[PDB]
Amino acid sequence: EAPAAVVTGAAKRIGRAIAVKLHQTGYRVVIHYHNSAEAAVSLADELNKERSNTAVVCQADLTNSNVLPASCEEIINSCFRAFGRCDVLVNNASAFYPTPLVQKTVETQVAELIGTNAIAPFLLTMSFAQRQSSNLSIVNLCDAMVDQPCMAFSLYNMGKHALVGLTQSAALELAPYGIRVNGVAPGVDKWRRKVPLGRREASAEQIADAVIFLVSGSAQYITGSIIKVDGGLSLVHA
Amino acid sequence: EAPAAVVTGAAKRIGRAIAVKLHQTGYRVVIHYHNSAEAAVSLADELNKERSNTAVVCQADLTNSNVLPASCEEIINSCFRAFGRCDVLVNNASAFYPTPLVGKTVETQVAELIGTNAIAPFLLTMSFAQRQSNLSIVNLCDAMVDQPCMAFSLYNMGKHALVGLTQSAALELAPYGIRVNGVAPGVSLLPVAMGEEEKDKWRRKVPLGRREASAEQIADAVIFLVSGSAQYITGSIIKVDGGLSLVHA
Amino acid sequence: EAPAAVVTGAAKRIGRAIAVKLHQTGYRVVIHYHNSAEAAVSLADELNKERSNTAVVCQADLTNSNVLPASCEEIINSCFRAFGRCDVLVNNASAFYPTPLVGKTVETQVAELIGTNAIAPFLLTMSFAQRQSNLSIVNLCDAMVDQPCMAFSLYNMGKHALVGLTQSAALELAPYGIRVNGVAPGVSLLPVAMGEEEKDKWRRKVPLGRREASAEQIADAVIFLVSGSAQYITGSIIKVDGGLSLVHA
Amino acid sequence: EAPAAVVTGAAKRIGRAIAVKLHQTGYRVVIHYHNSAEAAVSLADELNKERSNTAVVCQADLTNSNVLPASCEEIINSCFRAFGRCDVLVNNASAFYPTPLVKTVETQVAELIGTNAIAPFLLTMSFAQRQSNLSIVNLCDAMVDQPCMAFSLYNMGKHALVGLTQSAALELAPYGIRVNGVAPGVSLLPVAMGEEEKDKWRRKVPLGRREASAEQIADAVIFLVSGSAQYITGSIIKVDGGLSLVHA
Ligand SMILES: NC(=O)c1ccc[n+]([C@@H]2O[C@H](COP(=O)([O-])OP(=O)(O)OC[C@H]3O[C@@H](n4cnc5c(N)ncnc54)[C@H](OP(=O)(O)O)[C@@H]3O)[C@@H](O)[C@H]2O)c1
Ligand SMILES: NC(=O)c1ccc[n+]([C@@H]2O[C@H](COP(=O)([O-])OP(=O)(O)OC[C@H]3O[C@@H](n4cnc5c(N)ncnc54)[C@H](OP(=O)(O)O)[C@@H]3O)[C@@H](O)[C@H]2O)c1
Ligand SMILES: NC(=O)c1ccc[n+]([C@@H]2O[C@H](COP(=O)([O-])OP(=O)(O)OC[C@H]3O[C@@H](n4cnc5c(N)ncnc54)[C@H](OP(=O)(O)O)[C@@H]3O)[C@@H](O)[C@H]2O)c1
Ligand SMILES: O=c1c(O)c(-c2ccccc2O)oc2cc(O)cc(O)c12
Ligand SMILES: O=c1c(O)c(-c2ccccc2O)oc2cc(O)cc(O)c12
Ligand SMILES: O=c1c(O)c(-c2ccccc2O)oc2cc(O)cc(O)c12
Repeated sequence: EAPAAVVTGAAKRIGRAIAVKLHQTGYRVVIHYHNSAEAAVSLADELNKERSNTAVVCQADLTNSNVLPASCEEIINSCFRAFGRCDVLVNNASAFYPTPLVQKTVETQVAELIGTNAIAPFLLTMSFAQRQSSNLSIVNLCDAMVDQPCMAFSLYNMGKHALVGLTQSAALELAPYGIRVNGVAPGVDKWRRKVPLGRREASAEQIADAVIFLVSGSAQYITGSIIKVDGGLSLVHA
Repeated sequence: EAPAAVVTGAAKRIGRAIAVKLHQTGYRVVIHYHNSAEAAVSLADELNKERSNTAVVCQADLTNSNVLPASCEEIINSCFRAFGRCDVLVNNASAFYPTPLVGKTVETQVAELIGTNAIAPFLLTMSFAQRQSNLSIVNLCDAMVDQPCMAFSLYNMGKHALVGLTQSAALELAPYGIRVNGVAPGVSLLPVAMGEEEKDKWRRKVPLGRREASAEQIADAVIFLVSGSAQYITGSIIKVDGGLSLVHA
Repeated sequence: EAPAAVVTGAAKRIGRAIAVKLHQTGYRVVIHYHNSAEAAVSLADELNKERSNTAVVCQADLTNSNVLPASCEEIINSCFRAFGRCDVLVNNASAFYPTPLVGKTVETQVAELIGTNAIAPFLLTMSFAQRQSNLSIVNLCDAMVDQPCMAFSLYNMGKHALVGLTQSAALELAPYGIRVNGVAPGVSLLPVAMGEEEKDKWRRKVPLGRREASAEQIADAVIFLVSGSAQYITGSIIKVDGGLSLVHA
Repeated sequence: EAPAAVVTGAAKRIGRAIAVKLHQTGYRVVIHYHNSAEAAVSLADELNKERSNTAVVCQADLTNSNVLPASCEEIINSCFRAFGRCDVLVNNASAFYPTPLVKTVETQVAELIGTNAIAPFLLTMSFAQRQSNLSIVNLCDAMVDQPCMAFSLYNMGKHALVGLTQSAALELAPYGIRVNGVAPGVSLLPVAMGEEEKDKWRRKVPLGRREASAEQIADAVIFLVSGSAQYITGSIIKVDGGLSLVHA
């Protein structure tokens, strides 16, 4: 049978491009969404028109709460139910906004910027591992600018740092199960002009290309690695 | 007057050593504690006998919850209430225990490991900054964050997040003259419940002396970062690890 | 026409697997070698049997000296002479041996370890850029550069310098459309001289499979970085280490 | 009785401030210089006025060559001949200039890689072979991962010095020799540089919109060689005002 992948936040932008490329490579896909139901179904419709019953949607709020563990279990379960297997988890969903240190409640901001960006990936990783010839792997969507962060983005940056720690800890702990764990770290008119490879427009498809590599048989010895896909931006001094 | 410092988890071990060395340097100190009330009061008693009215205690749970922002605000408020100023914040308190991927509910583990290690330092940083000389924050990091112990993912995530806070807060608070740095132990004071044979296994890994860091050695790096000799240093994390992090598998 | 690639130290082991995979992908190849003439010519013959006029050899010593720039210029020139273009440079050649701090002279060890691992890649990069589609350079780095082998200081210095070159050249060559990236093996093909018991010692450290990387697995990451699927990737170093660099002492 | 230190490139700027602070802390000092003889001698004379027979100068070119190992051995030897001991080595001397990809190139290699990396390696070898609170401090660069355009050889040399710091920390730890680094961002700016250009760099620094003084860099060196750092080895302390944290 065809392998199957879960992509979180898959309705639009980067998650959509990732789901499309996995599907094109022969994966069946779970398109996770929170609010973007119309877009998720529209994508599933397009993929199913290409190959019948190869795409399903799954609703879950990835905010941290007492029910986040159940929601993450359901995302993984939905893959097994539709397809009988779950070979690939892509932790792509993320919240992004500033949280200034000097002036949503702050604990709501914690729930979104830490919950969605780090805790949901952790819980999804647990559920994925617990439910397990094969080529099993997880890819976490990191941030190339994690060590040169945007001003007043402390909670966002903390969450993306935690995600690096998860990538490394899970790579170590899941290696005995043959589960590889890796990351892809994107960068980004003012910003475009900073990018060394700025002649090329940045695209969601370029991010997806790195995800496709990492889940492929061409990356079977790669675990705990984070691939920057940033056009050189992180190399540029102030 | 004398400057004042908040040290979290200061009743015992590394936090106590930091509080003691800050006090010896001339600081008035808030000794934060959670469960170790007898030890915290005993320490404050010793310090106050040395110089009267220079130490207070402050109890707070630093587990994440909807009241954590108020608890962190209160810790900073206690320093201003006792001493009329708050010059230094040391984020030392930490929960440390395994959370295998394959007692406590997972959401409790998240609240404790991510709350103590990262969210509380964030909220304390917010409160410290908002309440405002040589002002600085020192975060107790971990030199082994990139070579983590097996089955400690939540602990490791929290310490990674603490590196992110150190860097983000250094950037953002620099215009206010608040420096933000870290001290990253490798192996220092081993868990009390750890057997000696297991302690020795870890000691033997350390290139510089085949021994763990003393609490004083960790405190020495904190003292440097808060001192005038570190006035241009912000966003730096000083490993105090005897070379441990350089040793391959 | 078909694009062309220079692979240094391509007669044997990882460089050979890289040359083969680039050839299989459609590249014409310059097989650079130093001492392994029989192996280099044998490889070129095998590749030419597959597609005529798609492989040549080029001999050069990559030890540092006042003639190293001419040797590196010649390697790039050989690709233009054979194929009329040079699209890819893979800096794979390496000297590897201990140089303790406490029968070669020290300046020979410097010339060999720093020359082959760092200076030659720099000069080859200069020549490649000056002679100039999907142009790129791939440097063979080392996943263990921050947890080095005992008594390998010069080797480790050379590999650190190669990280610096990768980043500096990525920055400087980006406006010419030349990407510069690295592939960092952990334990891959072990030294020929090594005993089986010692080889197994190292194999057992690797989390993913308890085995070293095959040459083919290292080559796979090089193939990705030179491909159209990596056109926004520059200044990146991909570890291909089975998790080895994540394992504490 | 009093410990002794070698400081390379100690005649001016950062190395001068390091030599002064070490001397103030109680060290006897070898002031290494290459071209700056008058400044080296003036510093030695000032230090000897403070305490007799506590400073000497030592001339050497630290460019890579067949004679570099002997030169580096002689620098370390000069400390033992003057003071009977050598407790601290500070690798401060540096060549710094652009080397665009697109002086001969091999001269540039010899200068940039020799001063910044090979000379520190050879001095480390000689220091260790000759051997309490022993340590080495290497002057690194906080911007090694966000380098200036067209500075590849300089950047390669400073990356190699990070590798040396870590490899030597590991290998010399059994001998009780600690090996650490101090990594400035922008400190003392080139003397010729216009104030208007200096200001473009100063404005980038989060902490105070100014460059580090030489004394602030020296303060981190003094901490690292002190009894307060006796468990610290293989560590590189940035002294950069937050500069390395600032995105493009
Ligand atoms: N020890 C090492 O080898 C080592 C290695 C790497 C990093 N570090 C870091 O260095 C710092 C000091 O280490 P340590 O071994 O001295 O720390 P520790 O003894 O493990 O913990 C210090 C204090 O943290 C407080 N704490 C724990 N959970 C809390 C909660 N939910 N709310 C409020 N306070 C809480 C406790 O206070 P009460 O006792 O009052 O309840 C405890 O005494 C920590 O940040 C640690 O992560 C230590
Ligand atoms: N193997 C591993 O486990 C491992 C681990 C980390 C990094 N790496 C890196 O990956 C790359 C390939 O590894 P490998 O084990 O296949 O390499 P290797 O066999 O050690 O060396 C590859 C080739 O480099 C050439 N070479 C050595 N000294 C030279 C000189 N002075 N001038 C010109 N060429 C010279 C040799 O060519 P001739 O035979 O023609 O003389 C040799 O065949 C290297 O850069 C290595 O540092 C490998
Ligand atoms: N200044 C900064 O902003 C900055 C930033 C990042 C890193 N750093 C690092 O911090 C350290 C001190 O910086 P600095 O600006 O004070 O250094 P500097 O003035 O550029 O150089 C220090 C000394 O190095 C010596 N030197 C240069 N080439 C030499 C050679 N071939 N042989 C022997 N000695 C040689 C020179 O000695 P003579 O004058 O006697 O010839 C010079 O006075 C350096 O390692 C530098 O790379 C500085
Ligand atoms: O990080 C710790 C740690 O690695 C270790 C550690 C424990 C056993 C063996 C090696 C260790 O580094 O102990 C800790 C104890 C604490 O109270 C708090 C901590 O953060 C640590
Ligand atoms: O870096 C290498 C290495 O660590 C090792 C290595 C050797 C023994 C045990 C573990 C290792 O990673 O082998 C190499 C062999 C080479 O020909 C070239 C190299 O760069 C290495
Ligand atoms: O690294 C340096 C540097 O970045 C700079 C620098 C120069 C201009 C603008 C910004 C800088 O960081 O100056 C140096 C001067 C030296 O004498 C030696 C150095 O290593 C530097």
